[PDB]
Amino acid sequence: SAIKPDMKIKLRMEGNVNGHHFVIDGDGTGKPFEGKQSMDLEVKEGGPLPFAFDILTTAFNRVFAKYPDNIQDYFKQSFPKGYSWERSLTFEDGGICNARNDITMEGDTFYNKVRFYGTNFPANGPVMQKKTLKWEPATEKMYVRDGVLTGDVETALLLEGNAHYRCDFRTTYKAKEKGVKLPGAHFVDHCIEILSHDKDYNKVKLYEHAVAHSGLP
Repeated sequence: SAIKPDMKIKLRMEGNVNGHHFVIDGDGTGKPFEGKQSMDLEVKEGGPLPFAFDILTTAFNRVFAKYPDNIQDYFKQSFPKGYSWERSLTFEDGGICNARNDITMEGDTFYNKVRFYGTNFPANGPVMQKKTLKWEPATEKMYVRDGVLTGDVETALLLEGNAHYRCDFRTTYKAKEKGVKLPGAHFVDHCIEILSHDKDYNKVKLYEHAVAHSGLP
């Protein structure tokens, strides 16, 4: 196994939300076999961000997922060469994001090249007015569509005032190695949490826990 029980994470995100440009660096560690990761994020350019930091957090690696023996782990079998993903986020008020990550490994470290583009957020909506509190825990549905591993999530951001803001995720995942076998359909339960932040979310500590399962107890 190329993947050790303790791995480091290095990340750079560039992107643009409603025309606002930004650059964010990440430094973290995780336990690929326990499904756990955490990381310190720092806004390097375009701070303070004029939108809700929460829209970005799922773009800051399904290698950090606890897979049982009875499900093919596409993510861990993709290393050392790595894999990339492409994701569409569709919000109920017409806000749309496209994100991608190209993930490589050098020794004990995953390197992440992240791009994030958002548009059509209404100026009076909760993203641009910074009204989000968190992502609700969710279940990703994994399946194969036209020979490509696909993950679907239907989930929501909790807002101030006991409201939810609905988002649909679709992610496609591709190994760089031709010949990594596709898994069968399955689920990934995940929970993402901001553990701490400073006044304008220029510095954020982010945590994710993910577990794969076949949908029974």
